[PDB]
Amino acid sequence: APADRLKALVDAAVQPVMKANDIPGLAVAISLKGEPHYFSYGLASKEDGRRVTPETLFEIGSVSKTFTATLAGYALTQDKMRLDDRASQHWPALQGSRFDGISLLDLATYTAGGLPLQFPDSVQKDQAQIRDYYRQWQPTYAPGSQRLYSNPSIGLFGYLAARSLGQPFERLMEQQVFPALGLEQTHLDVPEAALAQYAQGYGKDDRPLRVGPGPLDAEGYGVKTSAADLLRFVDANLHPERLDRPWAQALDATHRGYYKVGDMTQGLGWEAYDWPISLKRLQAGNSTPMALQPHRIARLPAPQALEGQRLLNKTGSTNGFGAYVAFVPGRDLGLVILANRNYPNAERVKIAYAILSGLEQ
Ligand SMILES: *C(=O)[C@@H]1[C@H](NS(=O)(=O)O)CCN1C(=O)NCCCCNC
Ligand SMILES: [Cl-]
Repeated sequence: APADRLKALVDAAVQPVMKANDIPGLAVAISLKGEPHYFSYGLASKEDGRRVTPETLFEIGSVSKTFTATLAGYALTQDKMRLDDRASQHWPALQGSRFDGISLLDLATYTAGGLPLQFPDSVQKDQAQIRDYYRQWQPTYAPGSQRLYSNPSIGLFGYLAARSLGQPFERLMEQQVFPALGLEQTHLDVPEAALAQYAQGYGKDDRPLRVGPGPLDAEGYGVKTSAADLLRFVDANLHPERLDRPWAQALDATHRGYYKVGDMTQGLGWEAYDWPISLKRLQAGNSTPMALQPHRIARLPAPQALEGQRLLNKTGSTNGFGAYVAFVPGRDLGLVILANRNYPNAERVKIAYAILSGLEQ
């Protein structure tokens, strides 16, 4: 009954959403009562007929930011930076710029004062161009006042964390962060030998899409991983105490909230909600206006532990893929939904909510 019921529940949540959104391939991984469960649907590639499995690599887009936050948590952990450091403390090129007056915390939580969703098209993946972009940028409003969701914001936070550790961001992730977390199917740059696992992405008229190079791509949206590895990361988040202390502390640093916007409390990478909450509210928290419009923040008097009866989550996309991760610390419950189409966030949340609701029931 239990195995049959869980399959029944996940199939029921997933299958209509896949059909309705014309999703070629979708992987689910659920952590429940200390055990992983995988459900794989459809095709990693429509053209070669490769099936989705729990080891298929998907682009997770902005979910990468939770890994970036973990690296930053490590640098914090290790007293190499503080959240109240000025950005320009960690990059001489920024001294004399507006980043003299913006904190690492502002950058991590999108309150630096109007850094946009993405780098402009004119900024290529080039150290000098990135440097020059930040040097010339001016806040639209006072740092610390408004949240505007931004790749250049948290991207810079990740880059500066790497600088504080004295190594390239990409090298730190490959050589330190991924091994510490036990992740052998998680990549910024997929090895040639593992490319057979890399799903095709699909956009309009099913054109094939895989993510290309962009400025601060590793920090903002660089990770390709499997449902099995992403669930391993969720399990590390559910039980940081199971990791060696330096990494336990790094993960804990991503479970601290600094302010609220509506129903959402903003942490490093993770965004949190009270749990239970209605599906419509959780969808609103992950809606297009949240990503695209500035919102005045409600600052907390002290950082808040994002634990107990809460749902922590992150959406992420690339042109060809759509990812969603959600976990409930107080229930030892986590889930990962990875697809090779960029389909609406509301639909991702709908699948997850149906699974979580069914598990409670
Ligand atoms: C991350 O996935 C961000 C946005 N995150 S979300 O929470 O709003 O879903 C969605 C699109 N994002 C992203 O990184 N896109 C990748 C394309 C990079 C293009 N920059 C030139
Ligand atoms: Cl960007």
